[PDB]
Amino acid sequence: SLRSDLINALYDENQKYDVCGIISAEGKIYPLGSDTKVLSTIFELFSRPIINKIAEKHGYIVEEPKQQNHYPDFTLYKPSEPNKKIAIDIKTTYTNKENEKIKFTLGGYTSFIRNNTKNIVYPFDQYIAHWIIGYVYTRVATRKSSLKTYNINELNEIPKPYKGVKVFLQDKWVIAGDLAGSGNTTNIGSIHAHYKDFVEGKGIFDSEDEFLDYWRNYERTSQLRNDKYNNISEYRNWIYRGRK
Amino acid sequence: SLRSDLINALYDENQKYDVCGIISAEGKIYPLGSDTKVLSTIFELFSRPIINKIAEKHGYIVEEPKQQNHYPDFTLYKPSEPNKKIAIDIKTTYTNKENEKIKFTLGGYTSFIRNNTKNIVYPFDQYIAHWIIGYVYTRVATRKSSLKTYNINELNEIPKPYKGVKVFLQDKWVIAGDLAGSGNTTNIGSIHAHYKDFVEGKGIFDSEDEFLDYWRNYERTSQLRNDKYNNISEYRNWIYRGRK
DNA sequence: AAAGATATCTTT
DNA sequence: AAAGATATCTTT
Ligand SMILES: [Lu+3]
Ligand SMILES: [Lu+3]
Ligand code: NA
Ligand code: NA
Repeated sequence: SLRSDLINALYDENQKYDVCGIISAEGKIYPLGSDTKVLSTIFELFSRPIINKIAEKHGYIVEEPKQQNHYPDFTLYKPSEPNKKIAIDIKTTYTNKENEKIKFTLGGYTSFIRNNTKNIVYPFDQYIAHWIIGYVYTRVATRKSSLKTYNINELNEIPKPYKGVKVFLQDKWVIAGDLAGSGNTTNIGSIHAHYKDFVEGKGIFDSEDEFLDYWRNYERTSQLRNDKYNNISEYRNWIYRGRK
Repeated sequence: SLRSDLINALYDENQKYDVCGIISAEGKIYPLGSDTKVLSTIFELFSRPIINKIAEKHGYIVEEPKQQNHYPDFTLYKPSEPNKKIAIDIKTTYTNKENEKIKFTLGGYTSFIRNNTKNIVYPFDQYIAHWIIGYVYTRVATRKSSLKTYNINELNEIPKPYKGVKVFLQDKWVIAGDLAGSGNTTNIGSIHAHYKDFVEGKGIFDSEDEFLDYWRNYERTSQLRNDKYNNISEYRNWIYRGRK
């Protein structure tokens, strides 16, 4: 399938290639820093050609946002059924030591999740799937030889601010949790779990409908949630009481 | 000086070199996307070696943050004068067309400027200067050819999602304005002005003392500010009224 | 101008 | 777990 070919290609690329710098048109190479913003950007850029290649091998049109701050990173559709769009969005987190539990921020719960055309490239109801490409890496403190510049013949001497990168491809709803992933920026939180649990899809929601209803009716603060619901057990009880 | 040599080095490097991709150790190149996060990341990485080079020339130790989400990008100090630290922080914004007005988010006003040890590498009172390296670029729409990978012999063929990059170095207080640069994340706003106004230092504060006091007593929402002050004129009146 | 969007982290 | 930090943008 498109999905299985895509993760196979991302999984293979990550095994075979290690990003180590930014390069200029005249051949000068600048190393990577350890800032979380650095690595998320690097993995996103690493993923773009792979996503496109696989999409094209399956006959899908590939579109990135035209406007800044619109979800998703990639919209795929076949021109013969333009209202069965696939959203693919790339997310990154870290571990301090290899294979500890991780969590992702899975997008806002007050933008396109509640408003069909808000912060989204196409209307939300044109998408039939929402895929997360998730990267996890183990952090590595920078070295001072990371403050030098390099030429193409020194590529293997450049220190990398990361190790143990792993990648997965999963549906957003499947890995969604019941606790917000941020406060002032009102993000959906993923399960808090090991990498394997994301691969295997060991989530909490019964259905994508239940995921959407949970996060459409999640209140923004602890005080507000306390009289409605704060977790999935309380939500399922709120539902049995008749959404009171 | 450290300052004059740094700005000269930053101007010369940006004239000379155009970043066009990320490179793997195996030699494969992945192009740049247009996302705002991408360019900011690339300009920061481009700047690191230049900052370290000039700082070392002038006998300054260079330290980047050890923890994520600490200001500033670079802390410089002479080993003999560890209580005269210089903060150098890199900021980026865009224009749609060449030489439009720009504005910057100049950091939080509720973290280190109100709590000496909050979200900062060293205590705020150990810094005697806060320099912004500001980057400005004009956006260029991405090409479909930004979705393939390239080799080291194709560097000039890679499309770039920017043009017209300009850089300045200025004191934070000098370019600061009186209107927040963000809402929920409570950032100081720069002046809203043309590039040369940043180079020349055409700000609104009389002194760094006035800059600090203004942003240390700025309330977080319009409603709360309407009984206090919303702009520099209203702040000067608040001072006259007796800081009440 | 004001506020809440973009992604992810740390603090409490 | 809650909420406000990290940088910058768009919508109001
Ligand atoms: Lu993205
Ligand atoms: Lu920075
Ligand atoms: Na790799
Ligand atoms: Na350049």
